[PDB]
Amino acid sequence: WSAEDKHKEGVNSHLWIVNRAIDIMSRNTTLVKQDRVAQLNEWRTELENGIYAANYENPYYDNSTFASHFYDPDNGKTYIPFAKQAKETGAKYFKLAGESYKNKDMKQAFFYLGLSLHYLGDVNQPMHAANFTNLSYPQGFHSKYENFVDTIKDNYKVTDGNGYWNWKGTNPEEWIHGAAVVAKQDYSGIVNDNTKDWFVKAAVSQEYADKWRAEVTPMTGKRLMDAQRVTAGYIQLWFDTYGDR
Ligand SMILES: [Zn+2]
Ligand SMILES: [Zn+2]
Ligand SMILES: [Zn+2]
Repeated sequence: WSAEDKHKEGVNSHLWIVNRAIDIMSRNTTLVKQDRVAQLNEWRTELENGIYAANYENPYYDNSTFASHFYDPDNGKTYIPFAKQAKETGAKYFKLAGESYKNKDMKQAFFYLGLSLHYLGDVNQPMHAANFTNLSYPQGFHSKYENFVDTIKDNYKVTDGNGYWNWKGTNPEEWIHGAAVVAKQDYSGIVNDNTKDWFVKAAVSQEYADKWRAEVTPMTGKRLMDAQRVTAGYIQLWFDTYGDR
């Protein structure tokens, strides 16, 4: 997903997903210790820096190839042979974040958590779970899709306190993989002959621009809602793991 501005949700779907996940945690009054939400907000600057940095600097964006932002659950690979994938990478920062947290280095801890959350967010994007890049046919569709998502994301906010608590085991890798499995299933609802066809014809006919945009909205809403719930659960897992217990 997009991460155009470090501190603005308008053009940062990643930040939006995390903020909506935090809201889910705040709405939950039966399981979540609100002191956890207070900590996230206390180091929000470092958290947002991490969410943003993943798409703009090494080693996070893999020399501008973004290889680590992809993960196909069926073969466990990214789109470039032998490159690092989102599962091992997101898990790496989940653990680095916890170690810093236990050593009381809050700035380092939340920066790394932000990075981990970025990768978790990406596998919720069907294209990232199917190795469909901005160079895949139709080329350019990937970036335009993510650009469009920013214009409608606010219509799919989760308004209850039900995150996927303890969704998968205690291994962060399981959550990333699990999210990817669900995302890849919803792939066809976004990339198919119709949307491909219309996206191509959209170059000359605005009428077709509206057609593919409307076509991918339903599945997009479902993916964004799931991403919020899974992210809330992931954050809860992090605190339960490194919050001393
Ligand atoms: Zn992204
Ligand atoms: Zn993308
Ligand atoms: Zn990314």
